Amino acid sequence: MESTVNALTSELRDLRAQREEAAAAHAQEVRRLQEQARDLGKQRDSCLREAEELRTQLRLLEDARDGLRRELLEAQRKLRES
Amino acid sequence: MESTVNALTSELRDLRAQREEAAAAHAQEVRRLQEQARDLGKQRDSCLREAEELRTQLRLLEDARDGLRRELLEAQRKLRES
Repeated sequence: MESTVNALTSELRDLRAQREEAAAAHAQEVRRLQEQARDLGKQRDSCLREAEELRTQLRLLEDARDGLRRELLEAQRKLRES
Repeated sequence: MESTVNALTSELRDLRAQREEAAAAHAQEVRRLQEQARDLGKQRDSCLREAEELRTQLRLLEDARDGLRRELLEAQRKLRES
């Protein structure tokens, strides 16, 4: 019965080696995807900070532009009435 | 012995079942992590788009502000010469 026992043990050890190597490859892929997520989240939060500062500057610039538009129209009124 | 052959046959059925279950579990976990990376990447991209749009508006409105200020000064000058 030695050959049958050897054949079954061979199959069991094949499966154990396959399992160990599949686990190693899976751990590598999981770590890669986890770090990808952490880094995309950091890029996102950083851009969010930049966009907040740009929005602040745009609010102030929009207000300044609007006031100069207003004042030009008033100056042109005075030119007409003159 | 029949006890050793049947023990190995039983262990083999269990290990093959575990291999199939693990392959599906690994695929599910990777799929979940890949979706997380896609979610975070879309969040990052949307912020990048907003930042680009803000930078565009800032350039357009600085041009407009500066021109209006020049034309306000010139309209005031014309009124003094009127």
